[PDB]
Amino acid sequence: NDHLMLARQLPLKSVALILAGGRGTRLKDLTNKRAKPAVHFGGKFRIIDFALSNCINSGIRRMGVITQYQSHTLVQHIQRGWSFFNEEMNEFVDLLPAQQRMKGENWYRGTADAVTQNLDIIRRYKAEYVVILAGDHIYKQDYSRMLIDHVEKGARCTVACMPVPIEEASAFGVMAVDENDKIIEFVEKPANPPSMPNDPSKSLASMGIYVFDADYLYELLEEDDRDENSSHDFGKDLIPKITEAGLAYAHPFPLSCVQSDPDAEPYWRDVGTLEAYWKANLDLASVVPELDMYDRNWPIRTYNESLPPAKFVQDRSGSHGMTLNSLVSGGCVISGSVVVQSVLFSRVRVNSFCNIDSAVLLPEVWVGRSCRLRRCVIDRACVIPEGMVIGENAEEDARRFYRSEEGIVLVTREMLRKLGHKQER
Amino acid sequence: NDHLMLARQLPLKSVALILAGGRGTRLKDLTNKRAKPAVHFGGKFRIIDFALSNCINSGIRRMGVITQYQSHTLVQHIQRGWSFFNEEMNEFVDLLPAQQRMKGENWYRGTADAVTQNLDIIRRYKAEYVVILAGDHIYKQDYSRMLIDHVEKGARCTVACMPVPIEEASAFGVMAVDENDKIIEFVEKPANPPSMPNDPSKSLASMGIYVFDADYLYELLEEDDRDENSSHDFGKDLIPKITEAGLAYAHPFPLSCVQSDPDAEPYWRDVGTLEAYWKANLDLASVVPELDMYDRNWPIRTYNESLPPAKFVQDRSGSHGMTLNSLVSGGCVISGSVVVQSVLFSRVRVNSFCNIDSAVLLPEVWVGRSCRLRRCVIDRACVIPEGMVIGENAEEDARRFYRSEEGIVLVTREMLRKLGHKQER
Amino acid sequence: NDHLMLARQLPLKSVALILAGGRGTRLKDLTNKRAKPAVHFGGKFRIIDFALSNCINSGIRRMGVITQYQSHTLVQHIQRGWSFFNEEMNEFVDLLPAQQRMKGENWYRGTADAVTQNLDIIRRYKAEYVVILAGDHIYKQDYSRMLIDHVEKGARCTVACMPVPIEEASAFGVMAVDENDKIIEFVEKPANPPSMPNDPSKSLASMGIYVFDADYLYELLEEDDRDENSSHDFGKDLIPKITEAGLAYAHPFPLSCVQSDPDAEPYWRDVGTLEAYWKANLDLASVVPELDMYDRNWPIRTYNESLPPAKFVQDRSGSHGMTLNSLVSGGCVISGSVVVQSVLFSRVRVNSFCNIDSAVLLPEVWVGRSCRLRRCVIDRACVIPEGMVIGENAEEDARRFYRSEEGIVLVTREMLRKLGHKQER
Amino acid sequence: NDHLMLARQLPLKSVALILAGGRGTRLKDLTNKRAKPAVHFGGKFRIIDFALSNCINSGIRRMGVITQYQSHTLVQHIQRGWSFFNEEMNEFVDLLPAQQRMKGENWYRGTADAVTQNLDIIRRYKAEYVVILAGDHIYKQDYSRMLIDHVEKGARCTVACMPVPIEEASAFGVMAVDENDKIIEFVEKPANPPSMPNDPSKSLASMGIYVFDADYLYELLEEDDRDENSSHDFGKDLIPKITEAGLAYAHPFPLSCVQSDPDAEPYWRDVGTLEAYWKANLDLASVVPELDMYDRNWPIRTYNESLPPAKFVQDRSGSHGMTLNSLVSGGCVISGSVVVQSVLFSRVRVNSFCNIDSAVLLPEVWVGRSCRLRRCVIDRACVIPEGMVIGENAEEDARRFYRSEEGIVLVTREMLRKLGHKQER
Ligand SMILES: Nc1ncnc2c1ncn2[C@@H]1O[C@H](COP(=O)(O)O)[C@@H](O)[C@H]1O
Ligand SMILES: Nc1ncnc2c1ncn2[C@@H]1O[C@H](COP(=O)(O)O)[C@@H](O)[C@H]1O
Ligand SMILES: Nc1ncnc2c1ncn2[C@@H]1O[C@H](COP(=O)(O)O)[C@@H](O)[C@H]1O
Ligand SMILES: Nc1ncnc2c1ncn2[C@@H]1O[C@H](COP(=O)(O)O)[C@@H](O)[C@H]1O
Repeated sequence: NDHLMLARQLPLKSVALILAGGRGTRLKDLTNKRAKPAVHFGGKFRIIDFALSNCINSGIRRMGVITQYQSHTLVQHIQRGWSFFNEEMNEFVDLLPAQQRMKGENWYRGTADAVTQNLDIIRRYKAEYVVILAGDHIYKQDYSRMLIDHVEKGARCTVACMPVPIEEASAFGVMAVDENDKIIEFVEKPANPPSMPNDPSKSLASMGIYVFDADYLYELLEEDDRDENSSHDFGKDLIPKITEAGLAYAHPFPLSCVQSDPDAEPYWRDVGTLEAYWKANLDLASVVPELDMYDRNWPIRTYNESLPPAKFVQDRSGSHGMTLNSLVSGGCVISGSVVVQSVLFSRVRVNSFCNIDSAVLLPEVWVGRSCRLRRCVIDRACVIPEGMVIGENAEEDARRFYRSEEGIVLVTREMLRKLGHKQER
Repeated sequence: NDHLMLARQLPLKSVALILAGGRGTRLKDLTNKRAKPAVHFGGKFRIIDFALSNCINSGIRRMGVITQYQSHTLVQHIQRGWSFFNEEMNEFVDLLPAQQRMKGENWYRGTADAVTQNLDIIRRYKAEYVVILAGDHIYKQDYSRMLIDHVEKGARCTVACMPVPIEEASAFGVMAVDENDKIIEFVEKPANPPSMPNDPSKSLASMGIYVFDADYLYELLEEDDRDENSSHDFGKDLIPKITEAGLAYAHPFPLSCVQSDPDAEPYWRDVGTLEAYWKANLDLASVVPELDMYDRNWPIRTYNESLPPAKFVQDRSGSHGMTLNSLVSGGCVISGSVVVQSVLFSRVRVNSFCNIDSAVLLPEVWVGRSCRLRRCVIDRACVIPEGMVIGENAEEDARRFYRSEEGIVLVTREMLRKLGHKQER
Repeated sequence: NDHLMLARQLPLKSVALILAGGRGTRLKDLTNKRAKPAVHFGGKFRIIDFALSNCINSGIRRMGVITQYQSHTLVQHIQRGWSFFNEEMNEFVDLLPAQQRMKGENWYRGTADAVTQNLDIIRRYKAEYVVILAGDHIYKQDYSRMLIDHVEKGARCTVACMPVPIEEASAFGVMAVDENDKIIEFVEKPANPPSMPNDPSKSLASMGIYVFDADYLYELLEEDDRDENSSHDFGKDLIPKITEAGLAYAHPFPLSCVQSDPDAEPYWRDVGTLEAYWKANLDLASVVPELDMYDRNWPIRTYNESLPPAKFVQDRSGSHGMTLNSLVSGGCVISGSVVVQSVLFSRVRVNSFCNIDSAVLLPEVWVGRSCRLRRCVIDRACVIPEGMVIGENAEEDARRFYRSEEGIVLVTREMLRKLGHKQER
Repeated sequence: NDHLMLARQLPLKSVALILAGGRGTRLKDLTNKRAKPAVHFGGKFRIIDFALSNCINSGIRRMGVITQYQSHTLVQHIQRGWSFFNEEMNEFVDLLPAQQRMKGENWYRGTADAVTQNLDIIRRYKAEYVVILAGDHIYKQDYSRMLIDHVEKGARCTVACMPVPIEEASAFGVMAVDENDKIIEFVEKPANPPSMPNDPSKSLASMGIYVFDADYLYELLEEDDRDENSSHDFGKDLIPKITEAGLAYAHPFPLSCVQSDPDAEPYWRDVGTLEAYWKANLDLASVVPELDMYDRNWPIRTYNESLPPAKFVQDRSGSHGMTLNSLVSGGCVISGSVVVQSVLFSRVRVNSFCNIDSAVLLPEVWVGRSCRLRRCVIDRACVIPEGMVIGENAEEDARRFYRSEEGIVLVTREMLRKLGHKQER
């Protein structure tokens, strides 16, 4: 079903649904006061700016952001950086938190029980192709090249699949395909992830990116919402049901990936645990980042906050401040200290004589005089006191703060407030 | 404490808090799928555009909209018509729905238990004067003339009071004042509303508009949040506590009312029941409205939706359509029918041979051919079928639809869908 | 050169250039204080909302509006209704008025000498396909179906051509094509428009819509800007030069026309004279308009001004107001008068006892008591006095106001101010 | 005439008029392709963001920006950073370039002949107090404390005056006042600036900030526009005329100045010559700036451009980059070089082995490998080639580029393009 203009008409006949939804329990306390899509990233972004700017640059300007857990920061972010739309041009970012009445009802029992509470609003959009996006993930995808591959194949559901190492394939949806990219066997979060054919060390995993014939989705959820043994989830209940009827195809991600270096492999990081969050940000600080953010053909839209330039000033002794492979966003004030392999977000104040190495300083952090920081994640608005040392004694950082098994430290206000340090600057 | 520039500095040192909050159980099914602040009004407004445009024109550009019950329409309305702000100029409309975690917690136990869940966010605003607005009400108030009268008197709390007939004074907060506008006796929602001195037929009632010294509010809620017998409400728990310490003054509303005819009385309608909602809209349709909306010195900001002009066309027989004291907003298409004392909102389609009298047609209503409508409220998207008659047989309109004691009919999709009529045009 | 995704990539590689430019000397005094693209139309639109909303809905979000003559209203309109863009997403509406220095230089000698003054700014956009739009015209075109037909054919320039009656073909660019849609003979504004083959009563006319290979445009203007005998115009100088090299193809407009009734003919009105301006607006007032503006698949974006609903009130005698095939936009206040086949724009006040027939009342017009209006165009802010009669005595309307040869009257403030009538309400 | 609420009503009854207007011929080639109000400043600002954010924070939300010379950048900047207004709330930034018709007329003969061409538009605003702002100047003023001092005194015109050294008082309007702040003697740009009484080394100078009774301004310009010997300027023609009638008062700037350190003197820099432009930017780079831009009670609004964080990377040799009292805005990429006392604007790329000292690098500058820069101003988009040396040989920098008498160098593309260096990266 190939036509000259089909590539431009299908995004307009389409509607995206971001399951901002729940959290990552594996992100520890990075999330205790926010949703995982609203975790900061990149010096100025949040994670949901990746699953939203790919809808825009793919022509999909009708989005539906499903928010349940700690969404105040998320909703405020959509309000301030994603509310430039005009509903008359057939474009909008509708927020669909669970509707509360009688004071204790409607709380979204599953991933697919959140698209069923809102199934009277989504019909009104009159959409033929429903993209189902997990927006707690980081990528650069073109969903107007996955929609075609969906329309050429004559598919009803189209799961974006990409291979990953079998070691981490127990956290995603492993499938198995054929010569025509038809899903034969799908199993969600196995304990023994089956390998690919010819690639024993890797498994063909679902990314959480389903494209759906809308006439099939509505008839599949209402045919699923009445099920008493269902767990109400896309992976755990529906995609096996579609697969077992043979109506589920697989769309390889390398085809519909936007990357500035065609020789490279596609970039996917779901920032699962704490360690991959830290490792994902500092990749932007290296010399050749795996993720291009100086790209003008696929830009990422965010809250363009008004901040003054990054100021570097002399310390108390009149000396210089040295920097090496670091990002200093706007608002920062670094008073003559050494910053290495670091990422400083907005409004980070760093007083004199500090040493900062492989750190990520989320916004409004105040580092006090003579602090040493190594392999850490400093949370929002943390007021680090004077002479604090972090990342040199693992036995003394595990009983103060949180310390992952790989050596990454996390600092929060509650962790610092419990040691007596006042966090009200 | 009078200074030359005090009238301009206090709104900037101020923060408004709209308790969009719960519903009006007395509005019947007008509200079953929306909050009372999001009830439509005026052809193009919602009720919360009144409690928000008075903050803007009073200089208060920092608002806090507390939303709990059926807020999807409300939040979408704030997003599309109240998201032109820039957070750098010290201005914003923050939405503060209850934060949900663990799937069944944090549901706002009272009016004053919603400003206590959010008391870690409001401290961050660093506001000295907290205006506490009930935003389910209709008025034109200047809160930079109530803030001064609060600062001149040296008050800690300042309740906007206005007299109302003793008949309807059992639904508001009746107080009693002295020569210096100090509250002596406050009682919330009495069964026998005490009268005023010298005006036995009227009672001095609270409007739900408290101005607070912020250093006193925070210390009053935390001193109240620990109370086990409290009901967590401003009227029912706190304002008596302030009153009994003698720190509560009364600010007359006629002083800080914006009205284009100084000879008139101040305009306050809380659209309590169904009958006062209908009566309040048609007041705009009369020749001399009590509420001026063609006023340019105190304009009301709303979702400026892009709609085509109001089209009037000839009916099936080539005849004319007559109109008398009516409002026809944009999008409407009236095919040669008689419309009298009516208010038609956006996108109301009225086919031929209809007769419409003292009606209010909320948006996207479709009236079919040969319909007669008298003293009714047609809800959103109601698809009235052909030959329907409403408002001529009270015994036949009470057992089909809802009919108030005063004779006002209300029509909803669920009422029409239950009689077999398909509402999917 | 056909590829799966070519239909979506070419608008993003493209840049549109609207020649808002000069005026229509044939519009008489409708234009004396504005550019022809800023002439009002449709109850709420201006003409340049047609040549701009077709770029948006065609994916072309980089526009260049070239303005020279009386552009204050035009520029203010772009500012208030076309400034929702974010320059980071590769989208903008750049205004390119002639750059003034030394107080009397740089005044745009021709249509193609306005794209040559600005040829240092347009290179910076890095565009491969330059659409050249005359934006003083009314249509609904999809320029992402003309760009392909340009890329399939391997063309360098692609002129959108559509047939018109030979009677009015002396005002457009008549061409002649072959079996492959190659322009053979082009002549601009002939005195004897050549006819089509097989259609002696019609001529194949240029619409003023050129698509250009950018590498060819820049090399064609700089190769033309040095010409001393050139008149610096697209039609009169360049398109013959391209044609005579055989690099100019013709793109039929019926292919790339957006119309809701496929059985109909394409809609093109350049509102040439006064009579076609009046006739073009009232077409929207008829029962079946030739131009669909209740279309949601190709909406027109404009200045969504905040106006109250259209109010109809009783006259001084308590009587009704009748309407027949008319458009009443927002702000209007019609006090019980008869309005027929009319178009009332925003904020038109019509006092009692008026009779209005086949009129067009541009905004902020005040009609006084007992006025009769027939076949007229009332300009902006005209304060028609009491008892004025228009359109019943042609000999008495030609020596007061302007009256076309076909019987259309035009009323301006200067025409009314010269008869003594004060126009300062 | 003192009333409780007068401080808040007068800005709303007011209208500001920024004379963005002509250029500074003394800024040399900084301006050759832009107006002086659009000169960059501060890392991210332009100069007209100072004369506009003081209207906003002073409550004056109706501005009129008069633009004549090279306004493409200025108008584009107003469009993208000052077009968040809604005309219904009585707020706007109207652009008033001279209206062009017949191709060579209407070119604004003087400063006060630009408010007379536009005197039919300004009457429509219905403003009582017209602030007349020169917007090519840098300050932090509160015009709602100058308007009162104007209304208390019962003045007709109110000139903001502040003392400056008699050495530079030949470029401003020197006046002389009395005990009641009444102007006695005004003379514009004298050759021998008269001194103050008791301060022989300083002169009481006009800042170009006139507040006017609107009923007097309109009657003063029309009474001046007919004068054949007038030069059509506020200083040179009108203010002497008002002064000689005794209707002109003087408003001291230290009263209505917003400064975070009350012990300091008011900040006024008109960035007259090249040397004061350079000296004015680096003041922001010092440790204690004279101009506070980290102030939240009087923020400056600008084009909040979306730029990535400031990246510092290692040079070709793996080494560190050192910084000392510098501002690095967003977009910059500094590859391991030394930056001192500098100001880098957006998108400045600095390759390896550079040395940059007391420089100002306007946006999109590319510094090549092994460059030494000292006491310079690098203009927009300058592509400095490899091994260039600037600021070490004054005899070799005066015959290449422009070099002021005080030692400041200025680098432009035309200066670099004339030495053969290609500026097309
Ligand atoms: N300056 C601050 N100090 C303390 N908490 C903050 C600050 N800014 C934001 N927060 C809170 O930090 C939590 C996470 O917000 P965010 O980091 O924006 O996702 C929320 O509870 C915010 O209200
Ligand atoms: N065209 C429509 N048809 C049916 N329901 C609608 C329509 N538009 C809005 N609604 C719903 O009507 C309820 C009230 O919305 P509102 O009238 O906008 O407050 C909500 O549940 C909306 O989703
Ligand atoms: N209410 C009004 N009264 C008189 N002239 C106006 C009014 N509104 C706009 N204009 C002027 O009418 C001319 C045409 O403006 P427009 O009709 O908006 O293109 C311009 O000179 C405007 O400044
Ligand atoms: N990247 C660039 N390269 C060359 N010229 C530019 C660039 N950006 C802006 N300009 C021009 O530089 C002049 C000054 O612009 P601005 O610096 O923005 O005031 C104008 O003629 C602009 O069009």
